Amino acid sequence: LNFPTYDGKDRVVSLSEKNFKQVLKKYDLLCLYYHQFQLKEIVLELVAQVLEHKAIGFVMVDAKKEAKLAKKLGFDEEGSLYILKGDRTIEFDGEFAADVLVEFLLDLIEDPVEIISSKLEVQAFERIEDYIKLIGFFKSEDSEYYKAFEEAAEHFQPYIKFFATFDKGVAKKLSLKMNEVDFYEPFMDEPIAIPNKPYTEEELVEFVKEHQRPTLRRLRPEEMFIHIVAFAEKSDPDGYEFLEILKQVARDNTDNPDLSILWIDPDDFPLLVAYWEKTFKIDLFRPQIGVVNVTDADSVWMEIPDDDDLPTAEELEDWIEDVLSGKIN
Amino acid sequence: LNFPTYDGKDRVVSLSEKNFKQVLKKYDLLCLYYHQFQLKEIVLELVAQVLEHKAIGFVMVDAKKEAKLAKKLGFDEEGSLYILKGDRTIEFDGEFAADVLVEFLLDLIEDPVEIISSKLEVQAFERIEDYIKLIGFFKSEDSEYYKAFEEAAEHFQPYIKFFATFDKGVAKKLSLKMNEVDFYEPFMDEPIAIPNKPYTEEELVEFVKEHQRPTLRRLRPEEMFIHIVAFAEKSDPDGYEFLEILKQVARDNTDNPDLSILWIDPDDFPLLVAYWEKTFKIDLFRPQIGVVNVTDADSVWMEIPDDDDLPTAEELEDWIEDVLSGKIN
Amino acid sequence: LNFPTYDGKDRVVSLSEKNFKQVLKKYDLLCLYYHQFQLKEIVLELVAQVLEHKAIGFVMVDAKKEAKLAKKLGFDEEGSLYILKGDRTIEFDGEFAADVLVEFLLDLIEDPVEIISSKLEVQAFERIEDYIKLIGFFKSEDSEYYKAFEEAAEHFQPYIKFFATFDKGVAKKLSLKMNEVDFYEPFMDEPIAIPNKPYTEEELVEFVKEHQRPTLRRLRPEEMFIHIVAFAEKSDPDGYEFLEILKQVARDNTDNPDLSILWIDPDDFPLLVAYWEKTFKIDLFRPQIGVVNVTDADSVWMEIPDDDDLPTAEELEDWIEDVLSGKIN
Amino acid sequence: LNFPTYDGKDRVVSLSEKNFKQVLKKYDLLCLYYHQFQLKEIVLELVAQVLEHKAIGFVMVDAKKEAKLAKKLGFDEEGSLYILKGDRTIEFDGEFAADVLVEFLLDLIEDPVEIISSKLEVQAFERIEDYIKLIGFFKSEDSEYYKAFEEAAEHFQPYIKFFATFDKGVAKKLSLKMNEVDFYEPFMDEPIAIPNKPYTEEELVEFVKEHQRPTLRRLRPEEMFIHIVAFAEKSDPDGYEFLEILKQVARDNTDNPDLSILWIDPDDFPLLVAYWEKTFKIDLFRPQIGVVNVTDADSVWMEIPDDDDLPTAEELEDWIEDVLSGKIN
Amino acid sequence: LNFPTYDGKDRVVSLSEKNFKQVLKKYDLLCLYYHQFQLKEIVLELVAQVLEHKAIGFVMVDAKKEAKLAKKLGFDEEGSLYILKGDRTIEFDGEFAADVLVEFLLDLIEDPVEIISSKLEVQAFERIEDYIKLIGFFKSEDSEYYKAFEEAAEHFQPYIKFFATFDKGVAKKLSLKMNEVDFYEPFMDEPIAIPNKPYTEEELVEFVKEHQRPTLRRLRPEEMFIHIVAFAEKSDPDGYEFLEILKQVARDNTDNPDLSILWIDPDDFPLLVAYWEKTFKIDLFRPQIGVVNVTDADSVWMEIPDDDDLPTAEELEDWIEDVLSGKIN
Amino acid sequence: LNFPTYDGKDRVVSLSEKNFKQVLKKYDLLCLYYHQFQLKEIVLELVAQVLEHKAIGFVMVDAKKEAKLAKKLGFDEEGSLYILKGDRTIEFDGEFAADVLVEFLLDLIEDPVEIISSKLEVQAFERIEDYIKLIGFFKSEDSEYYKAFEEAAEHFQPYIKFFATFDKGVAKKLSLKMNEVDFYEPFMDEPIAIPNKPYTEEELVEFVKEHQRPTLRRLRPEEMFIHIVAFAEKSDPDGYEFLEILKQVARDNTDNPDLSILWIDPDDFPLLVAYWEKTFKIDLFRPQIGVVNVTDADSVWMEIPDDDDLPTAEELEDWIEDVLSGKIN
Ligand SMILES: [Cl-]
Ligand SMILES: [Cl-]
Ligand SMILES: [Cl-]
Ligand SMILES: [Cl-]
Ligand SMILES: [Cl-]
Ligand SMILES: [Cl-]
Ligand SMILES: [Cl-]
Ligand SMILES: [Cl-]
Ligand SMILES: [Cl-]
Ligand SMILES: [Cl-]
Ligand SMILES: [Cl-]
Ligand SMILES: [Cl-]
Ligand SMILES: [Cl-]
Ligand SMILES: [Cl-]
Ligand SMILES: [Cl-]
Ligand SMILES: [Cl-]
Ligand SMILES: [Cl-]
Ligand SMILES: [Cl-]
Ligand SMILES: [Cl-]
Ligand SMILES: [Cl-]
Ligand SMILES: [Cl-]
Ligand SMILES: [Cl-]
Ligand SMILES: [Cl-]
Ligand SMILES: [Cl-]
Ligand SMILES: [Cl-]
Ligand SMILES: [Cl-]
Ligand SMILES: [Cl-]
Ligand SMILES: [Cl-]
Ligand SMILES: [Cl-]
Ligand SMILES: [Cl-]
Ligand SMILES: [Cl-]
Ligand SMILES: [Cl-]
Ligand SMILES: [Cl-]
Ligand SMILES: [Cl-]
Ligand SMILES: [Cl-]
Ligand SMILES: [Cl-]
Ligand SMILES: [Cl-]
Ligand SMILES: [Cl-]
Ligand SMILES: [Cl-]
Ligand SMILES: [Cl-]
Ligand SMILES: [Cl-]
Ligand SMILES: [Cl-]
Ligand SMILES: [Cl-]
Ligand SMILES: [Cl-]
Ligand SMILES: [Cl-]
Ligand SMILES: [Cl-]
Ligand SMILES: [Cl-]
Ligand SMILES: [Cl-]
Ligand SMILES: [Cl-]
Ligand SMILES: [Cl-]
Ligand SMILES: [Cl-]
Ligand SMILES: [Cl-]
Ligand SMILES: [Cl-]
Ligand SMILES: [Cl-]
Ligand SMILES: [Cl-]
Ligand SMILES: [Cl-]
Ligand SMILES: [Cl-]
Ligand SMILES: [Cl-]
Ligand SMILES: [Cl-]
Ligand SMILES: [Cl-]
Ligand SMILES: [Cl-]
Ligand SMILES: [Cl-]
Ligand SMILES: [Cl-]
Ligand SMILES: [Cl-]
Ligand SMILES: [Cl-]
Ligand SMILES: [Cl-]
Ligand SMILES: [Cl-]
Ligand SMILES: [Cl-]
Ligand SMILES: [Cl-]
Ligand SMILES: [Cl-]
Ligand SMILES: [Cl-]
Ligand SMILES: [Cl-]
Ligand SMILES: [Cl-]
Ligand SMILES: [Cl-]
Repeated sequence: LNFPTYDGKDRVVSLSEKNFKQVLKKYDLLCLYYHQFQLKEIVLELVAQVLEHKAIGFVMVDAKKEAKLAKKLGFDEEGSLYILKGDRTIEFDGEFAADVLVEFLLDLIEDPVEIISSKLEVQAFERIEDYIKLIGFFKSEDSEYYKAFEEAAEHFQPYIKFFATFDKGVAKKLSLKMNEVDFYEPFMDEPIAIPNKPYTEEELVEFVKEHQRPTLRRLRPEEMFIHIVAFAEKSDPDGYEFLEILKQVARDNTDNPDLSILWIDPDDFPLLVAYWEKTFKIDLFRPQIGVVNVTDADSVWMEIPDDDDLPTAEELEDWIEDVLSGKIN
Repeated sequence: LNFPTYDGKDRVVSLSEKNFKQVLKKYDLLCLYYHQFQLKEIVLELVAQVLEHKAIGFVMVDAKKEAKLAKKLGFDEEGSLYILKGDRTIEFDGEFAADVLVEFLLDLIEDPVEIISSKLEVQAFERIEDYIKLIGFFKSEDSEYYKAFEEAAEHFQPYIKFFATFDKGVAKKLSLKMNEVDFYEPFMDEPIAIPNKPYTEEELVEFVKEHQRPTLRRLRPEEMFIHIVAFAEKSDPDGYEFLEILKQVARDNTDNPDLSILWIDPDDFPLLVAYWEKTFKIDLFRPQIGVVNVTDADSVWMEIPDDDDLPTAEELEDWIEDVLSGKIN
Repeated sequence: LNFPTYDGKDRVVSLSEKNFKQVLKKYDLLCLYYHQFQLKEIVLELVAQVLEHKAIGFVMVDAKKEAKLAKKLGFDEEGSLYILKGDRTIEFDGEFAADVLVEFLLDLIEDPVEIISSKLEVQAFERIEDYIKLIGFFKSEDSEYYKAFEEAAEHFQPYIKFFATFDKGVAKKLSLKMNEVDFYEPFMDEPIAIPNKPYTEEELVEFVKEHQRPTLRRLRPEEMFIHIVAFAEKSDPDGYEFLEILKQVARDNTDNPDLSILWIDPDDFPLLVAYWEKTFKIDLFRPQIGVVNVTDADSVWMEIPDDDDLPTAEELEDWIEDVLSGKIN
Repeated sequence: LNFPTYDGKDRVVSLSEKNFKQVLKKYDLLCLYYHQFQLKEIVLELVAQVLEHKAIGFVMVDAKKEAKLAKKLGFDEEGSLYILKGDRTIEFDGEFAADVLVEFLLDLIEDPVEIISSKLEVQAFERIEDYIKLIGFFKSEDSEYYKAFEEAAEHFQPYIKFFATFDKGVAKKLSLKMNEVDFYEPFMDEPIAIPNKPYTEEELVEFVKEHQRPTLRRLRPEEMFIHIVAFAEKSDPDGYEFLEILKQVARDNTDNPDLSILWIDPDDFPLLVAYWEKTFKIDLFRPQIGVVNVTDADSVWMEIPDDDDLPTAEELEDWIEDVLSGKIN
Repeated sequence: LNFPTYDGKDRVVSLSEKNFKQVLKKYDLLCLYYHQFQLKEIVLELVAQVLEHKAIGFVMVDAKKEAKLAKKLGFDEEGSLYILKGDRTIEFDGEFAADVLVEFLLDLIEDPVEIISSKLEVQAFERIEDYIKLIGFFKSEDSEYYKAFEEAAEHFQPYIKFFATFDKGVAKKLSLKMNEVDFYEPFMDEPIAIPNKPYTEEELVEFVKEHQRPTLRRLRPEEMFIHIVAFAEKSDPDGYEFLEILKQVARDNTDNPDLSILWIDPDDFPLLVAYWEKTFKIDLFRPQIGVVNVTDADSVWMEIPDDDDLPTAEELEDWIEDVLSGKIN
Repeated sequence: LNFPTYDGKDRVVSLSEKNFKQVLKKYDLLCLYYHQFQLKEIVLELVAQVLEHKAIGFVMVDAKKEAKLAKKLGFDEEGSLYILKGDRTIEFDGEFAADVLVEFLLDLIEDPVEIISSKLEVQAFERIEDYIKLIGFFKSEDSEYYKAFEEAAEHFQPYIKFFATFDKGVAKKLSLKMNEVDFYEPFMDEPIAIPNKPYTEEELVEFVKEHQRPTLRRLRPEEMFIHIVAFAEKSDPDGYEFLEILKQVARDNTDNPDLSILWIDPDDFPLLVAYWEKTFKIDLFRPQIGVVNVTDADSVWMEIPDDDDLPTAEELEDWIEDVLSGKIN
């Protein structure tokens, strides 16, 4: 009923060789912790307790002990959590917290393609606009074209969402022809149809990698970790009004490939944004947009002194253009 | 740049008497931890480090030691975190996690009334529909009617959001007369104007307490902790389509006072929902709606076997009516 | 519109090493033909043409040439067709004919667990009685207990059909408790509940291997290749009446473990039964039951001279008992 | 013991004139192949080897050589197989495959009337519901009324099954009066008694030709080759549930003469259905129903996107009515 | 439209105990009158009528009756007006007149820190030179450094004006670094930066108390009540020219701590200056400067016989130096 | 030393006829009060006490008693205070308060022409810009042209300030020729030279009456009592910045005769502005500008919702133009 508390049972096992390959096929997902770190230990134990009847294994691989198995799997960063799913290895880069870890694993454990089989689900599909989506129409799950699409979906999981229908009426409402795949940029209503259908998996992966930096995109707690970053609380009328300005500049520079704004909602990342306030010396809980140096953590911020008089989209665009050309960094 | 890690400095001080009343006026907020609890200790230390230059004090009051001060402040639950703000005491009931705690404190530290002074902010105000809102039009901050509204806002902080304008043109767009206050239920576009303006604070608090259980409301990580609960992932086309059905039943029973649905998005509470799956023995990460016994944690769930054929709003309403009348518990 | 004819295009590729592991993950199924055999060549080419847009690869591995890859995969019988599905190897033992091969591959390519999500599907499930079935009730696809059941299903695919539901109402109609699995013998209405739920995969595989020889079972064109064999044309009133007698002896000796009758419908295997007529020197297109020596192909047949006076179930049972004890072989 | 393989002996003789009429009375059945066709050659040779001690002759008539004999017998389609039985000529239109050919010939070689002489056989007769049946009660084989019935049976062989009894007690259980004939439509329990008994052969043939297109009928591998076609796997709980819906619409429109649904089980025709998937661009291995143009191979399919929510019989009937009236083609 | 006249309604309530603490939090400001005084009664009633919809309470505490509450609040001078604001008590020492009282209360009721958020407001800030100002640059209202500054502002309210910005561009124009505070003496353009930023509240209060007696300062009707006093009508060319001489002597003795001139404009205090003319026996409505004994009200005045030949700044400075050394008193 | 309190002595005498004309020449000024009015009584008594050794008489003329003398002097409004100065009668229309009354009388009692005899006084003259000024250059006080100027000055006293010099060097710095008079509009640096010097008194009075409504003018407590009114606190950075915008619109429409803005500083009129807030239902203590109906007290106000983004002078001018043309009233 209330919140779970860790019961003391140690479920995070230590995985050796020979013991290795048995547990990879016992589970859907293998969670590997590569080696004062009682905080990460206890978060991992609580996630393992809460998910104990899911098809997820929790193991730890010591840097000095199972260096054999760590070399066998390619574990560079010590203190990092790696997820194995079949033949694939996923390094978790999100916040090492129980909520974020649970959400990440439950995203990874499901099939990479979500099937839409109802016309009433298409309206809901079209209104979900916060992430990159791909959707295709195939004859069935057995099709070689579905298989190529599913294999591409596995390559981007869980960061990019793939969808498919096998129904003519659903596909008609999505304006999809047979074996065609539409690509949806975030916060844009009109999809891009991938050229020269039907597609191999290499054709799908290459298209998605070209279009992986859209004009505006929303940070997620899973996928994270020169750089234009905008801060807007969607739950606040100020931040929401600013978000609508950012959406307007996104639809004006779909032609511009050198424009990629990362929108961070502070309500989605309250600890991270508060920590960044100490580094950037600015109030990031009111509307801001800046460019950050990846190395030196230097920053320059657009002047938004008055949240009752936010910049228009043209004023944002002019500041953006001065930054790419060279205003300051 | 990356995520904050706790540096070892102990900022959570132990607060005695005589030392007490000085620190209540040094800070905007006083965070009091009432007494194997290294998990809550380390979360509290990391929040204290991240917020160290905010006007927030972090203290701990031992149950056996400062039982004098604990009796002076009324600390019942040991292991609970209490927030002092001026004359007010707030027990934190959310998840004891760094993200949720930071967001709660930054919500509490700000002024309880958000001032809207721009017509472009009204459109954004009207689109924010996920929580109960109140908005009033007053002559200025000095008005006795604003003061009554601000004092009512302080009484419900941070669970219910209060807004005010001092501008005639903003108020005209909100259809607010002078000293009038509109009450917005979640997921309903049309506000309720509080009768017999101008209002005392007791008149505002009494109105809000009558209307505190609306037909549909969304759980928040701050405010939480017989009971109809619906589970819907808004980020998923299935969960979004179900959410739209729940919104439709909400607008059909605004007359019915015995109808209060609590919508929980599992993406907002991934640890809690996964833990509840073990208690309710049902997949709560796909659309579900049930009634839960507060004491015994018994539950009965509507049959939604096929997410490609969700119930219509009429079928939901009939199941709801059978539950209130007596179908099972 | 009419029947497909082979167009001349050679799609059955020759698979070498290094080229090997790429195509195993390009396809759902890999069809490997291990080396005057123009008949098997042309059947394989026509199946490859008809299924060319399914996720199925057709290759050939020469016994002398890719003896490296043939040793790598364990190909004993030359002239045999092996199906690779993930980590699994399936030797096709059925009739080398286009109909039987297509049906086998389309059975293998689908998910080994068929999900039942509708109460109207349970009635149809219960009426399907010609093969061994297993059905379980699990919380979701993510459950470790579903995963054990799915892994057991993969081990017996496509010879034994596995089913699952995630719905309480469906499970109630099947009389299934949570994580319980029911085992259905052919031509018996009442399932056997597998003891000591929840089950590991080794517990499921061991139960199924004990119960793999039921009292009566129907030969299939996929699964085939001391032995009591009964011949009955279900489409003929004579053969149907005899089939009903065989079903009656099956329900009388559920206790007897040394009783396993193989029913062959000649309309399902017209070429094979006609060929066996030349070996057994008896008309197998009218009701017959016999015991066949596996080595010497000797046989002894029950006297059924008059199909207007078929044996009763007691007369069949007495003949069966004389055969196990020792009447003749 | 295993499957037959063709031994090399050439039994398919070439038939000239003068040599012709001798072999027509040597055999029960004469199999005539009218002229890169090594596939049909080798299938015919294997059937001839397997059936070599049956009263069946296998000959080939070249289009250019014995054009005399081909004109004498009326051989239009080259590459077609014609069966001679007494005075009758049967063109085989099924799949040119060894299983289908063996089953066809063994159906044709037997007497066209199956005699039922046991009351226990009547129960089995009544449960066999998948094809059109006729059954009559006569005094004996010598009766002129049996002879008319037998001659009608020969005219429809092997596509329509004829049955007779000479026993009063059997006939009483079938509710047959002396010289009366009952006509059974597929999937309907209640027969139609042919009016104005006793019957001449022309009276029987004319009745059967009027009732040759029933409301629902199952395709057979023998008899095959505007058109409503339904696809349902009886071995699958989904396909079985759909089949039961099709049976329900059949019993609701026994009055409607313009309603004739052809049910194809894909497990009976796996190669043909897979080939049709490429022509109709739809998954025919899950429940579907469509109308197909005989000329252009155009098709329009009922929307069945969700096999957990199949159409009811009323929804099927409404779609059927829209198709006959004119929805699309 | 015209001037307000008192309507007769008695709003100045008498405040008892238990009734006390409720009204302190009902209002922003509590106006307490501590006990032939119909003049002060009627002024207080007119102010209470004019401000009746402001968050200001008007009460009276009788010296003999609520001597309990008067001892509880520390009311020494009878006939005095005390203002309560939160935890603070302010004795009004100005002229007991409706204009002065209204202006005082409206100064006290507002937030002690005025926020500057526009670059165009900085020019206006810099030109306002008649009073002591403090201005700081902080990250936000939530900052512990803003809180210390706000708490210091509350301690000096309304006599010393505090300002803050949260904007980098505004702060750059003010030459303010982060958490730095500048102190502006009256009639001097260049601020003093308070040393060793960031500041606690005790550090700010101690700095302001050292610098509370600047070289020249202008009397206000709020703040008033050995002593060098200068009289100059700024609205008169004579008085304005003299004021410019006084400003010039102020910039020449910023080093001299024993020099504090109080400038009184008679147009700001016409009743008080006219009354002082009877005590000092000199025309104070033309330029004068004198030193007044605080006890005995003795005075000695600089000889300014000819307002067409005012003293230069050097002549003023020499007279000032003779007075501090000892010329007369 | 402190503030004067009324001592009880009754100096406000009642003036009869025959007693009348003696006291008009005993005093410089005669203060006549024309008849529950204990407030005006006590203010008048305190002013009379404070000014008792000035050449000012304080009398009262009852409406019913000395109606003879009231008709002789032309006293319309009862409850009004009339000032006699020689042959002139001045009705006091200001706030009936001791400060305002003292300042008014001390303004009236002095000579209407202020003589400037020093070059250092000219700089101070030129910087005094808040009121209409006239300045002339004459040979001496004996000149007929000075006498005409002095007589015109007496006609406008004390509302319009007149100045004169008799010095060539002072006049050269003012750019004044002999007997020339310059007219200074408020807040404009450049004077208007009155045409066709030398002037009669009727020529001066007629010029001043044409130019008595300048583009911007500041309300005074003396002179007060369709109408554009602007509210700006000069002591506040917001109000000061707005005042500078109003000055800028004043210099852009010196051509426009139908533009006369009345600037009211609320710090100069705190009681009156607070009272007007109740009539105009707007916060007049922050920057506002409106047009007020003289009769109905209706008002329409420019939208200034955001004091961090005040209107520019062009936006003010456009709103002004819409008001004169007809936007609303
Ligand atoms: Cl895995
Ligand atoms: Cl956590
Ligand atoms: Cl899905
Ligand atoms: Cl689906
Ligand atoms: Cl599919
Ligand atoms: Cl499909
Ligand atoms: Cl692929
Ligand atoms: Cl995905
Ligand atoms: Cl298409
Ligand atoms: Cl960027
Ligand atoms: Cl970019
Ligand atoms: Cl902040
Ligand atoms: Cl704002
Ligand atoms: Cl506090
Ligand atoms: Cl945490
Ligand atoms: Cl605000
Ligand atoms: Cl605001
Ligand atoms: Cl305000
Ligand atoms: Cl306001
Ligand atoms: Cl209040
Ligand atoms: Cl709030
Ligand atoms: Cl109103
Ligand atoms: Cl509820
Ligand atoms: Cl409820
Ligand atoms: Cl689940
Ligand atoms: Cl779905
Ligand atoms: Cl594979
Ligand atoms: Cl074949
Ligand atoms: Cl399934
Ligand atoms: Cl399903
Ligand atoms: Cl599931
Ligand atoms: Cl589920
Ligand atoms: Cl497993
Ligand atoms: Cl299976
Ligand atoms: Cl259960
Ligand atoms: Cl056996
Ligand atoms: Cl056996
Ligand atoms: Cl028989
Ligand atoms: Cl023949
Ligand atoms: Cl074949
Ligand atoms: Cl027979
Ligand atoms: Cl018979
Ligand atoms: Cl007979
Ligand atoms: Cl007979
Ligand atoms: Cl006949
Ligand atoms: Cl027949
Ligand atoms: Cl009869
Ligand atoms: Cl048809
Ligand atoms: Cl039809
Ligand atoms: Cl398919
Ligand atoms: Cl207060
Ligand atoms: Cl007053
Ligand atoms: Cl402010
Ligand atoms: Cl501000
Ligand atoms: Cl702030
Ligand atoms: Cl800020
Ligand atoms: Cl502080
Ligand atoms: Cl202040
Ligand atoms: Cl700085
Ligand atoms: Cl002094
Ligand atoms: Cl001094
Ligand atoms: Cl006079
Ligand atoms: Cl007064
Ligand atoms: Cl003068
Ligand atoms: Cl002079
Ligand atoms: Cl003179
Ligand atoms: Cl002169
Ligand atoms: Cl004159
Ligand atoms: Cl004057
Ligand atoms: Cl001149
Ligand atoms: Cl005007
Ligand atoms: Cl005007
Ligand atoms: Cl106000
Ligand atoms: Cl401002």
